[PDB]
Amino acid sequence: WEQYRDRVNMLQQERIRDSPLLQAAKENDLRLLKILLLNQSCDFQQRGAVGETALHVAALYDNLEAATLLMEAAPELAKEPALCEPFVGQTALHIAVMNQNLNLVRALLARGASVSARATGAAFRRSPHNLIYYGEHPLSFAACVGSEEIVRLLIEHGADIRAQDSLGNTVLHILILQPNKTFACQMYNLLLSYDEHQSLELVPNHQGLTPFKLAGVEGNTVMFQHLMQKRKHVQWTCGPLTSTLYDLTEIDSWGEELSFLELVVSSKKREARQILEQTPVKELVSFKWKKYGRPYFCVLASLYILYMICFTTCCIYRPLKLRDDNRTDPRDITILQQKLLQEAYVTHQDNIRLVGELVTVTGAVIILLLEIPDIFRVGASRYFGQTILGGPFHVIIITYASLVLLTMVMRLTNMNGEVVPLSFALVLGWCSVMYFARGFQMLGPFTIMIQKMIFGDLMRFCWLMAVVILGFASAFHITFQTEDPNNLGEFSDYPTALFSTFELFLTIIDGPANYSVDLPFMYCITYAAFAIIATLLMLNLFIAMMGDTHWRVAQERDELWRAQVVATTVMLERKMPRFLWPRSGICGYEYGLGDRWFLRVENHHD
Amino acid sequence: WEQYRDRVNMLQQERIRDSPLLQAAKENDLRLLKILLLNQSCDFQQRGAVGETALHVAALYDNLEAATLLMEAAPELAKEPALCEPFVGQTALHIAVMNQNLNLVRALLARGASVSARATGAAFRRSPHNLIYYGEHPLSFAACVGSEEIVRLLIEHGADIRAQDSLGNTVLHILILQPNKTFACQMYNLLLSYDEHQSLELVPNHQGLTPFKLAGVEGNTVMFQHLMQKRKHVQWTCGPLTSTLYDLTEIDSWGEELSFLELVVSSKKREARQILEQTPVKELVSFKWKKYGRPYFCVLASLYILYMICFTTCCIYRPLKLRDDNRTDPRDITILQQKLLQEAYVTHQDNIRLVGELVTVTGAVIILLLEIPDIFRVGASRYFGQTILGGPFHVIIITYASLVLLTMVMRLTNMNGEVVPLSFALVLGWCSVMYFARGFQMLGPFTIMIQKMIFGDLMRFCWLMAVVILGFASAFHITFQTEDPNNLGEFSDYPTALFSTFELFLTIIDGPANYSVDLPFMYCITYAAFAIIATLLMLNLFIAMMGDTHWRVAQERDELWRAQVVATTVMLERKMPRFLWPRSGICGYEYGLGDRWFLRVENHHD
Ligand SMILES: CCCCCCCC(=O)OC[C@H](COP(=O)(O)O[C@@H]1[C@H](O)[C@H](O)[C@@H](OP(=O)(O)O)[C@H](OP(=O)(O)O)[C@H]1O)OC(=O)CCCCCCC
Ligand SMILES: CCCCCCCC(=O)OC[C@H](COP(=O)(O)O[C@@H]1[C@H](O)[C@H](O)[C@@H](OP(=O)(O)O)[C@H](OP(=O)(O)O)[C@H]1O)OC(=O)CCCCCCC
Repeated sequence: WEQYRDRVNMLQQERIRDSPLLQAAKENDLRLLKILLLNQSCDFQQRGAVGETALHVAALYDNLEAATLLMEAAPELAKEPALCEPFVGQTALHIAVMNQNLNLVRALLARGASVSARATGAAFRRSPHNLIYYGEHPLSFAACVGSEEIVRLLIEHGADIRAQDSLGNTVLHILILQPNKTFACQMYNLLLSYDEHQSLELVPNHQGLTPFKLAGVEGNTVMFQHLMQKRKHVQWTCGPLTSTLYDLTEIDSWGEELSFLELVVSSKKREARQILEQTPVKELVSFKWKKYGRPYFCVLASLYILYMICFTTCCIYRPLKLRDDNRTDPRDITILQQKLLQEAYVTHQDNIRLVGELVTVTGAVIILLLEIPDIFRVGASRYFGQTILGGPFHVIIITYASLVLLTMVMRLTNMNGEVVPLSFALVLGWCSVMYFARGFQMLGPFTIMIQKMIFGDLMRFCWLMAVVILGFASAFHITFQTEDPNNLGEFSDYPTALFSTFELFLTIIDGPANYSVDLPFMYCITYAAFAIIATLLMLNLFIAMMGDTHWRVAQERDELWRAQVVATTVMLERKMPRFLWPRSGICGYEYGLGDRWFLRVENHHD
Repeated sequence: WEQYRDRVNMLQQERIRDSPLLQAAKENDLRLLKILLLNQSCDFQQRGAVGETALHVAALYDNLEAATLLMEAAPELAKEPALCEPFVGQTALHIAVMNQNLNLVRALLARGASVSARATGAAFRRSPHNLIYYGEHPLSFAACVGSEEIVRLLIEHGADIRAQDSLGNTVLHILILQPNKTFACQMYNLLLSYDEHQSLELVPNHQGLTPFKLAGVEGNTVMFQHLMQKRKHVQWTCGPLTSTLYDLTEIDSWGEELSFLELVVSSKKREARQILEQTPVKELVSFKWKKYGRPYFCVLASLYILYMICFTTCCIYRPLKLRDDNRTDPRDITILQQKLLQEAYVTHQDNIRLVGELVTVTGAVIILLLEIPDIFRVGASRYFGQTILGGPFHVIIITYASLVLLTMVMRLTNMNGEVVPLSFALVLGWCSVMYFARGFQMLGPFTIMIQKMIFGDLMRFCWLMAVVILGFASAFHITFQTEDPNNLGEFSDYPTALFSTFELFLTIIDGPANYSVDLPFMYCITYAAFAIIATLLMLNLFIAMMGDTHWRVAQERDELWRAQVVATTVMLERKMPRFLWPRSGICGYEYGLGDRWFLRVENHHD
């Protein structure tokens, strides 16, 4: 983090500056660095603050000839790495490779500079603190700085390609993680050119990711297209139109528990959505969704709608009886109460409601059995945090099933107050039907807009709206504390004044007006101020920024709908039985092609 | 001002045109101006309307050879400036320098033309009347016209760099104040090149502003970057990423009472906000806000929210007793009144309200002690006029504390009518919580939008809305003056007709409708006209221009939020004790660097 790196950098510059050997290595004096090196008592193993030698200083400031004098004074400076924590394995070869001083790389490799050196300090890790991630080996350093000849020269002296770091990343992984993609595709070609073969391309990191899977996850569409140039075979071309066969082994991921498409659609990187726009992935999901995914999602949508209708019908016809106790209160409004369990089921219609309630609790147990192990199979925050996988819809469906089982416990144990979980369950259950809106293009991104207004716009403006409601509700309550509550009951106590001011903010109830009595004038002053600031200004401000939130989602409508039908497709292929979801693509074994599955794409060009 | 300048210009052209010597100097006649100059009785000291000589006329119309004949006729014309008020010190050298006639500059400097001449007329001051501001000395004139060789020639003949004018501005100040910056940066380089040294760069004007501070205040981002090229030192570069150390002495402004960042953020010039986008300022405020400013602002926000909760709770539980006098009026609605001070505190809950009220008045005194001297330390209009410093929020918090102290005066002196300052104090206090919305990016510019709709849109449309309310309220009142007020009480008297028409404009109450009686038909005609013009047309017009006001603020959202967290950071560093705010940046004294503080920035490039 920042102050530790700053302390390390000024200490390193101080130990360069005070030491005359390191200063002469820094500023490249040929008047100096010959009198000092002719002393046999002079310490050529003098280290800086981070344990770096004078050769590290000469490689850092691009002093080639000073590094040659430091090398001929003592040849062991190439073997020595730095020692302190942010640079705990860095050699002078790493600095010469990053600086791309190629004659210095030849001068170091003429000496005994190790090519298998691991620069495993904290300044070389993949972190948000570090501005780059190049790896720990000099070969990955030379691949990431983009110099071809240093890569070939490291190949000429050792430096095997298959080197895995602390993250398990091969040089192909780190080259995929670089921001410049077209500048690194040529390096990916030349690094694959020295492959002698478990292949180099198929070895994973510590996250289990293949370079194909890492190119899919990180949004590297250029590298994905480059990797699918070598996985495709043009069957024929004829005039404008050509038929080509894409290998579907790395994309479909049949035997894998965590598939490639599931890895891409549930990735934190946003640009992985443009991975879904690339061709064999696009026709693969189009075949999976049109052939199987849309009818299965439609019959699940209709079955859930019928289950909601059964739940709603057993909610309307719930057992209620006239209350035995008397009212004796003009404010009291309840004329009937809940029925006891011993008298709830005495008739035929109550038995019809019983089989409806049994269907309801069976469906809630089915929901819990379907959605509880998929919380545990992935990250618990990752399951609910995803806007594409239906995470908010997942937590709504989970708490709906929990409220239905709580209602069953309340019914079996004769607990009064069954209105509460039944009302929450009705609202959350019928709002759960919007999960199936993602199966259609016409109302798919509408729920994405609704989600981006719930947690996008409402969570920020709710604080300003809340403090306006608190101030005007407090003023409205204390200006009516001295008045008769029969003539104007909107602000009689503090919770009903809070609720009335919330409804007057949203303009869903009328302004309180009794023209048969004369109200306080401070009601008129504070309500004119409230109607100016809250109903007129802040409400339409919230409406306008909801509008441009809707505009921002509507610009990316097709990509977001494509991503959520991908998440729906991989969810349905993962959850449903294997006989209902046959393996996608051309089988290939009967055509002489060996145990590989393919997708044929015919496209029209010039 | 305009007519005086016009009268001066036509008088000057008249005195040129009537005088044959000045006419021959104007239109460059070599047939003339040899017969006239051979007369020994001819007055070569003949002056125009502004006291300008014939050499001023020859320098004004770029007549070089006419100026040579005027100089060899009488060499003292270079020593004479003009005399009347808009040009009370202007010489012919100033006109020759502005015209960039360099041979005329050599011809004047061959004679005894003073280079320390001050053209201190009203046409050379920094005013909105004058279209340019070049200064009073010819060296600043040559710097601001951008001619390099005239600057070098003036250096060859006197003309010291460190010349301060009536505004105290050095040539560096005036060169910063020029609108075209990149062509003036090389002139700044040349003017710093003849510095022999209190330095030239550190001398202030009469406002106390350094050229660094003036470049920050005026929004000169190009000159700010040029001034920070000489205040930075690259520690190292390595491949794509470099670490460089910025001097933080001129930016942090430790011992100064009016700091650099406070000068930039409270400046009237708008482009100074882009000064906040430049690099060491940006990481300095990012370090100050993330390390210290955001937690201190968050604990102050939570403490103010708890103080509002205590004030609101002692507002709800205020002492009220049943009224002794009888009602005897069907319109009368008050059933209880304020309690006397002798009986207000008799119970334990009244003592809890007493310690809450003591906390409330202590907080109001604390607010007044914190915000009254900062009105006086700056401009009184400047404190409240700033949208970034929280000036409207400052006057709301000031009047909230004033209303709380007025409420304490009413409580101690048993004054009836305590609803009024308590209701205003509740509204203004809970609206003061939006001051702390600027500490978060997600709801920071929302209050800027609210302010730009209060004083931007509402103050212009309130007049049109007001005259519509007056006309329709007057018509609604006089069409119901003849009717029974029991059947329709919305327009019974003129203030309630005004309030009803305001609420019907905002559509927060229903249209008045009694279907048990037959209303006047002019109520239906005027309400149809009102519903067309006011509820439908002008209200949605106000909503639409509120929407594009919101759009205009949302385009500059990050810059406005950055400016207001800068104002928050400099407010918190100025107000809070020094032990809670340590000095920002690297100390530097332990690294051998002499008594200067630095900020290290590491950045990634090609
Ligand atoms: C009762 C239901 C509970 C639901 C539980 C689940 C609630 C939940 O998980 O929502 C998280 C929500 C959005 O989730 P998510 O991480 O997927 O959204 C990302 C990010 O939040 C951006 O704001 C999005 O907009 P933009 O492109 O940058 O403009 C962008 O969407 P997209 O570009 O990829 O489409 C995404 O990068 O994040 C919040 O906004 C903070 C509010 C916290 C949520 C409030 C938690 C109470
Ligand atoms: C009760 C609370 C009292 C509050 C007391 C304090 C009230 C108060 O001081 O507001 C002043 C207000 C805005 O102040 P301020 O000078 O900072 O705003 C500038 C200017 O007014 C422009 O209109 C702004 O918009 P734009 O960019 O050109 O489009 C621009 O904002 P920004 O670009 O910098 O962001 C600024 O250059 O000026 C008025 O609009 C006239 C209404 C007079 C105010 C009405 C006075 C009653």
